[PDB]
Amino acid sequence: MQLTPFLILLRKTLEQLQEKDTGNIFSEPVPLSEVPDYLDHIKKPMDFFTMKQNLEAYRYLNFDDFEEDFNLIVSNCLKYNAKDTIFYRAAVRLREQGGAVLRQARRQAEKM
Ligand SMILES: CC(=O)c1c(C)[nH]c(-c2csc(N3CCNCC3)n2)c1CCC(C)C
Repeated sequence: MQLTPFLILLRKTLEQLQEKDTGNIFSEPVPLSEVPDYLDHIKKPMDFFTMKQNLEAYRYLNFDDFEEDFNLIVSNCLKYNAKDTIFYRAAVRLREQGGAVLRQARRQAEKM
């Protein structure tokens, strides 16, 4: 397919995913200065600002590479935070609500 419509769709999809993060807790990198142990078990931090940078740097050329980074946002938060926290439940909610956004976008991408 053609590059420009695909990037437009990824931009729209990323905005829809960010809208599901109502607390904006995934909008910028986890502040490593305030979480010194974050990287002890988190191999690759991810957040929506970094995703936007990657999108605009042409790093996402298929849907699965975009979805992989979204899945890291979720999985990193589930891994670091205890189950009884707001952050763990926020990642569950984002997995569910964002999963629906992504399925719809992939169906748009497949019609291109
Ligand atoms: C660990 C985690 O999954 C996180 C996610 C998804 N977002 C953020 C976040 C955004 S801003 C911020 N601040 C600024 C105010 N002081 C506290 C740290 N933390 C975290 C770290 C939370 C930890 C400190 C309990």
